[PDB]
Amino acid sequence: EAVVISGRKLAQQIKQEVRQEVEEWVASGNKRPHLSVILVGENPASHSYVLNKTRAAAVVGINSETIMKPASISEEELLNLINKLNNDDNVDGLLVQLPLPEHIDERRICNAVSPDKDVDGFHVINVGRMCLDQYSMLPATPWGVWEIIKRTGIPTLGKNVVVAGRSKNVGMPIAMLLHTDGAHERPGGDATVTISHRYTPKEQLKKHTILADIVISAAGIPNLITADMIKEGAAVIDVGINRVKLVGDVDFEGVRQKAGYITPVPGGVGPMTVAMLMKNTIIAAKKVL
Amino acid sequence: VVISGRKLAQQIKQEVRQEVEEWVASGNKRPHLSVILVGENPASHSYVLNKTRAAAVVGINSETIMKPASISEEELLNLINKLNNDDNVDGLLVQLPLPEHIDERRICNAVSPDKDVDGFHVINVGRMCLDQYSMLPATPWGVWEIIKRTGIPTLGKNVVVAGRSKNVGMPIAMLLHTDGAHERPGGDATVTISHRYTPKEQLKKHTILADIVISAAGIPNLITADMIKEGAAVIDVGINLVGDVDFEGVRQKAGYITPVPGGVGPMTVAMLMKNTIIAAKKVL
Ligand SMILES: NC(=O)c1ccc[n+]([C@@H]2O[C@H](COP(=O)([O-])OP(=O)(O)OC[C@H]3O[C@@H](n4cnc5c(N)ncnc54)[C@H](O)[C@@H]3O)[C@@H](O)[C@H]2O)c1
Ligand SMILES: NC(=O)c1ccc[n+]([C@@H]2O[C@H](COP(=O)([O-])OP(=O)(O)OC[C@H]3O[C@@H](n4cnc5c(N)ncnc54)[C@H](O)[C@@H]3O)[C@@H](O)[C@H]2O)c1
Ligand SMILES: Nc1nc(N)c(NC(=O)Nc2ccc(C(=O)N[C@@H](CCC(=O)O)C(=O)O)cc2Cl)c(=O)[nH]1
Ligand SMILES: Nc1nc(N)c(NC(=O)Nc2ccc(C(=O)N[C@@H](CCC(=O)O)C(=O)O)cc2Cl)c(=O)[nH]1
Repeated sequence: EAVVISGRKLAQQIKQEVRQEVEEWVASGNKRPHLSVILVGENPASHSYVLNKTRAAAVVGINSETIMKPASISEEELLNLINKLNNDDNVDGLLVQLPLPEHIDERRICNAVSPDKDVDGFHVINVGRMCLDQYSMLPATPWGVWEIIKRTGIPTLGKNVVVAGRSKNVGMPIAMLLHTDGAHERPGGDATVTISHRYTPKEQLKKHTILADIVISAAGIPNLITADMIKEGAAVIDVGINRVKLVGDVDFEGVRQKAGYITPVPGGVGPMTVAMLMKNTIIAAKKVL
Repeated sequence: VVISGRKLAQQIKQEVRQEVEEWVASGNKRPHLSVILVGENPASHSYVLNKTRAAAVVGINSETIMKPASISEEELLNLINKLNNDDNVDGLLVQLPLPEHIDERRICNAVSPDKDVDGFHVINVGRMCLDQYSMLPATPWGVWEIIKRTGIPTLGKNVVVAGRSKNVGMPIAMLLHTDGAHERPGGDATVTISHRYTPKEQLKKHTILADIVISAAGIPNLITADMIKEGAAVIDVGINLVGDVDFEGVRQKAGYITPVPGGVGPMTVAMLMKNTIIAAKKVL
């Protein structure tokens, strides 16, 4: 039977590490870190996720605020608020929760966040630097996926990995992190990585997953990964959060009988996203990059 | 089938020449490409001369600025900055590899992004990885053009890329797997990235499934006929006289194959001409 990896337990540990780092930072005479989150509209999942982020901020001793705005806000109004926060020296980290309304360009918004406060790692320079394996602010969900694998001791060098999903904020960075050189400035996982997406035929997906030592599903499709697609002992990491009750992309009970490792939904990658954001916020407050 | 890289590059260069003539006939400045060349790498000199020959034939003015390998990083940076501010210069590229004492990423980032016809500037790398309009690196774009103009489908197909280098293998994988509907369209293929830590047996287990194998590793005979699915397309990006592919053997198994020389090589030069007219038009 498969080890269920508790993302909540891993994330709680990581937050204790950040809390100690923040306390030593403040005891050293530096200002306490402050995270600003901009929430637009009333997407219920977004409100939940931001509450988890502000909760975690309090846990690790980082000050925070959520600024909520109606979905009817204009792009220029969002850009003025972002510029205000860019110029407020008390704000160390700034993020705009996604998705945004159709009349607001996410890329222009993400690029307006000052790169030193870009705790999401969504600024184009951070994206470019990450794709060149340079030191960068790593996006929270891909980094939490990598940390799950690393802290569980699951090997990646020379191994076969399939990522289902190519979204720019989740699936593409996960594939970048896992396939790149371990020796570069920002090390990668040195895996052989297959990127699948909405136009991969289900039979070809299975033909690649059955070879995989790690399967990482970030598609948002319930029961996309089933026990027959997984080789025995493989690690399966479920990034999907599908409202159907919340399920992942993985047939949890089915794959649990064949995988070596498996993360649950909820309580797997989600809390890890929040913990890695805390790590990015103390990194931003320290002006390391 | 043996795809002629020379013939496709000829058509692309004719398209650029017509685009350049129309642009000049409408009263605009004639585009100008500046190439900086460091040292005496015989392949680099050969490649740069190919680039400047193609520029002339498509109506793009050019100059190669050659410096000794003993040049220092700050002196290369000075030359780049003067060229960045010379309004006659539309495109600027520094031929790689540079001498070991020069940081290539610092050099690539010093070229103004609007003149960065290589697409090596971090902002151009980032825009490419986000599927935004960008100057595409010429060799990866040449690979994609070979595939598209030969009419070889990508959407839903299995593609293996052998190599992960930031200038060639990674942009190739990026172009091929991404969404046809985005600003800069992609191939919508299922892409496997292999590299120097992919065991040989694992490479074959993936190529054997591939409708398109793209080899960009620089290893002679890395791709042999047993690894190839019958009827698949094999694109040899490696340059060794010989490519990465065992050309003679794979010729009998593949439905399409690309020779070395005269394959991807001339397409790289052709795609640079496209980027140069794009740069002159200041569309980005
Ligand atoms: N911390 C977390 O757990 C976390 C963080 C972010 C997102 N997510 C979840 O990830 C899922 C998607 O996230 P996103 O923001 O990347 O979504 P998105 O809608 O932007 O991307 C979905 C991706 O899935 C791919 N896909 C669709 N059908 C597929 C198929 N049949 N096979 C393979 N790939 C297929 C698409 O092509 C696309 O790349 C959702 O469940 C979302 O909640 C979870
Ligand atoms: N630079 C160009 O514009 C250009 C243009 C046309 C062709 N090429 C050719 O293609 C190559 C381009 O890559 P580069 O010059 O950046 O090379 P590089 O030395 O930076 O790396 C080549 C890649 O090959 C991979 N690789 C090594 N051994 C492998 C193996 N056994 N199996 C699978 N992958 C393996 C490596 O991990 C690496 O990603 C060159 O060697 C050249 O021959 C280059
Ligand atoms: N700017 C920006 N915009 C974004 N959208 C993101 N992504 C993001 O926040 N992801 C995210 C974060 C936390 C959770 C979480 O707490 N999950 C719990 C269940 C809670 C529940 O479902 O109620 C669980 O998994 O157990 C889940 C997700 Cl998807 C970002 O990082 N930056
Ligand atoms: N800044 C920067 N630096 C770089 N090094 C590159 N890459 C690059 O120039 N590649 C490149 C370009 C042309 C050829 C070519 O003409 N090939 C002929 C054979 C000619 C012969 O062998 O003499 C053939 O294959 O038929 C071959 C290659 Cl590898 C770049 O794009 N930008």
